[PDB]
Amino acid sequence: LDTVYDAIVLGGGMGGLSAAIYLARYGLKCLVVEKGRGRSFWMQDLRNYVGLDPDTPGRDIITHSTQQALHWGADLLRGYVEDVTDEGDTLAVKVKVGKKDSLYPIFRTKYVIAATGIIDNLPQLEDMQNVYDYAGYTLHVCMICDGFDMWDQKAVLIAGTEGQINAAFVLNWFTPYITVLTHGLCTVGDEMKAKLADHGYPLHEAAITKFLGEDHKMSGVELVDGTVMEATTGLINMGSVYHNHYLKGIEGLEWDGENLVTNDMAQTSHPRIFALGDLKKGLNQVSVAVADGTLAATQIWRNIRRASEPRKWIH
Amino acid sequence: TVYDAIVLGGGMGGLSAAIYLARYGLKCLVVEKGRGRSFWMQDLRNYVGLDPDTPGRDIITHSTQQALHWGADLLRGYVEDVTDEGDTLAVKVKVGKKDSLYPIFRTKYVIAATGIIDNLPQLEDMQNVYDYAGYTLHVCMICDGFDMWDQKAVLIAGTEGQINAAFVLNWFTPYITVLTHGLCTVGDEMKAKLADHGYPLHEAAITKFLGEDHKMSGVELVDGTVMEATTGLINMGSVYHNHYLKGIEGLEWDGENLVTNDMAQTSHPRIFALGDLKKGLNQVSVAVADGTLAATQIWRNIRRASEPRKWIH
Ligand SMILES: Cc1cc2nc3c(=O)[nH]c(=O)nc-3n(C[C@H](O)[C@H](O)[C@H](O)COP(=O)(O)OP(=O)(O)OC[C@H]3O[C@@H](n4cnc5c(N)ncnc54)[C@H](O)[C@@H]3O)c2cc1C
Ligand SMILES: Cc1cc2nc3c(=O)[nH]c(=O)nc-3n(C[C@H](O)[C@H](O)[C@H](O)COP(=O)(O)OP(=O)(O)OC[C@H]3O[C@@H](n4cnc5c(N)ncnc54)[C@H](O)[C@@H]3O)c2cc1C
Ligand SMILES: Cc1cc2nc3c(=O)[nH]c(=O)nc-3n(C[C@H](O)[C@H](O)[C@H](O)COP(=O)(O)OP(=O)(O)OC[C@H]3O[C@@H](n4cnc5c(N)ncnc54)[C@H](O)[C@@H]3O)c2cc1C
Ligand SMILES: Cc1cc2nc3c(=O)[nH]c(=O)nc-3n(C[C@H](O)[C@H](O)[C@H](O)COP(=O)(O)OP(=O)(O)OC[C@H]3O[C@@H](n4cnc5c(N)ncnc54)[C@H](O)[C@@H]3O)c2cc1C
Repeated sequence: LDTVYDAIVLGGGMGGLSAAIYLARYGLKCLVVEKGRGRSFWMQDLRNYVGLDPDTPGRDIITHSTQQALHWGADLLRGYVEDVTDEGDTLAVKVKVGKKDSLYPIFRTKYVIAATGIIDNLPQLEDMQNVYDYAGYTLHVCMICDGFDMWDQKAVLIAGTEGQINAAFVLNWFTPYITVLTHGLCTVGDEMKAKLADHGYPLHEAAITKFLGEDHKMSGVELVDGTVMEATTGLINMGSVYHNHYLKGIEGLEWDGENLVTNDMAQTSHPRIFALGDLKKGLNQVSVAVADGTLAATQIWRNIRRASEPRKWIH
Repeated sequence: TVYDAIVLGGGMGGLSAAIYLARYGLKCLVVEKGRGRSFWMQDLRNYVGLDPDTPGRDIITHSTQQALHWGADLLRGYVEDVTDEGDTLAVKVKVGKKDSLYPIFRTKYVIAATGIIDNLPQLEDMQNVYDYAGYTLHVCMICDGFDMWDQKAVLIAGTEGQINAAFVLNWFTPYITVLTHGLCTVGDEMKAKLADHGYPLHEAAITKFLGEDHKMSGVELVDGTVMEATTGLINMGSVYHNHYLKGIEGLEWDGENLVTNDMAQTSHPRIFALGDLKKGLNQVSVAVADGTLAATQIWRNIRRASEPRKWIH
């Protein structure tokens, strides 16, 4: 009944587990809520993170850091965050527990760390397994992450909107051999079609029917209109769904598009809510998310420490 | 002939920057002197993905190999000076310890990632300190506070500002004894505050750390004082490895730290600063992320000034 957590970490991914590790090692009472199978879970090769081999899967990191978090004293709840509500001095966090016959317990806490990230939109094919066979292997979702591994390859840019097609003029740094596929989504305007033609990047607007290859290595793409092309890699640039629905009930949050605006310690405009990694305005990388968790946990500790009574040595 | 970026220091922040720079297709040089602060870290306690007993030296070997794998160049040397040539910077490196040469490299950008090194109490034989420093004698409260919880500890602090750490360390344990190691006499006001909190104060120089297998058991002072303690925190300041910036104009400082923006960029346009050199928390995670942001800003600068790569048909 009375039990109030010092902080509840929403999402047990890269940024969340870092925050959880620090929170527990600051002697604070914290809870991690993880639904499972998040974005980092679909990462097959973490390419650019100090200390880890460049073929480490995200799932192995999640397993490692979850055990570490528990080892230091964090609590873990496997469930789905539904809503966060403001009770003034504390926040209330409702969690869906159980996929079938679910229970919706409510937890109270001094602080919330929003670390639930995003999930990339994928092209909808008749059988999504054809996409999963390559997505995260040779079909990439993050240019910073895998650009080097695409160098001078024949690539496809899968982009739904005119703003998403503009990535071709950054991706060309890594390879000029870009073919744009709209997957039959928004029609391309004349001004953009002329720019692509001026750069030499072919454009195909027919819906994609199948990705060709074997052993997770792309070899080509086929469209509904019979078009067939050769390509050994690609970039998905179709936007993302943001895992921030539980914040509907919170007032006073400041946004930059779909991203939360945070200060240097990853604090939102709401004094008791922090936001990490892919949810916040800034670069979307593992290293950046882990550091956000470090700073958020440290700011929370500083708040709680400075409001507590000094621990004196009684003689 | 001209590097896209030169990374000064091949530690936590520098090797991250080098990894990203190389994977951005940029020509970058890492200058590493060897045996830095992270080299003396025995257990990285709080870093996502790594076991909490991982030594810093093992990380350096791993990430240096990765940096080289992606195409970064490595020079084993000592950065001596950085000069501003306008469109580029010149970086002089001492190569060779006994018979040295001073080659000069030019670059569009410099990443200052040479960190700091903690001051240690000077004993007759420094090995007595090294036996415990980084094991049970800590230099970073955030790093090892949890591992000190409710233990009898010593705070080794030279100045009144350094003694003030006792009023943050008390969060982890109230059983703090302050040792000034005979460096600065403590004022009456601070003596009264320590007494009110119950933290004993000893001002005599330390002679020996007691214990076995890197596990502290006590401390002995020159005046014969002996005490029991299983851990401690060194708070005697640090030497900053930023001497090579003496000639540069337009840099902003906060104390000994360089002031940087969100992409770890210093007030000078072509100089970035990472990790322990910059104002902010001193952690591995923070340093690694700084290297990510610096490398990404440099790439954006160079990319946006380059000509688009077109597909010729
Ligand atoms: C590069 C990449 C590769 C991918 N590869 C694959 C793949 O190979 N196979 C695959 O399946 N997917 C893959 N995905 C993910 C896929 O695209 C979909 O996003 C995913 O299948 C959605 O899962 P879901 O429908 O369960 O949605 P979720 O949002 O995970 O769940 C939907 C609902 O389930 C309930 N729920 C979820 N978790 C819990 C819980 N712990 N407790 C209680 N209730 C819960 C909630 O009501 C929730 O709203 C990949 C994604 C990417 C970006
Ligand atoms: C294929 C692929 C490869 C990549 N490669 C790299 C790389 O090489 N280098 C790099 O820096 N970055 C890479 N990234 C991106 C990187 O994974 C993200 O930037 C990083 O994971 C962000 O961390 P985060 O903690 O913000 O989000 P995540 O790590 O995704 O963590 C969020 C967690 O929250 C959980 N969650 C979501 N909603 C709810 C809810 N309602 N309730 C409870 N839990 C919830 C999710 O299941 C997930 O586990 C890659 C991404 C992909 C898809
Ligand atoms: C917690 C902790 C534990 C420690 N434990 C130990 C220990 O167990 N053993 C130990 O020895 N030290 C240890 N140290 C480090 C110690 O305190 C001193 O900082 C160290 O001995 C200084 O080395 P140095 O005199 O070579 O100084 P440096 O600054 O490393 O070198 C001094 C000079 O050498 C030249 N030089 C250095 N490197 C190069 C190069 N690659 N090429 C050309 N010239 C170069 C330059 O002119 C430079 O100015 C520890 C430090 C800490 C914080
Ligand atoms: C004993 C100990 C335990 C620690 N434990 C933790 C922990 O558990 N968690 C945590 O987050 N942090 C810990 N830290 C702190 C952590 O090591 C630093 O925050 C981190 O190393 C900062 O990275 P950096 O790249 O800024 O500095 P460094 O990692 O020190 O990198 C700087 C590099 O520059 C080189 N260099 C210096 N001067 C020159 C020059 N003139 N020319 C060429 N090269 C030069 C150095 O040799 C070094 O390799 C610990 C520190 C110590 C001493």
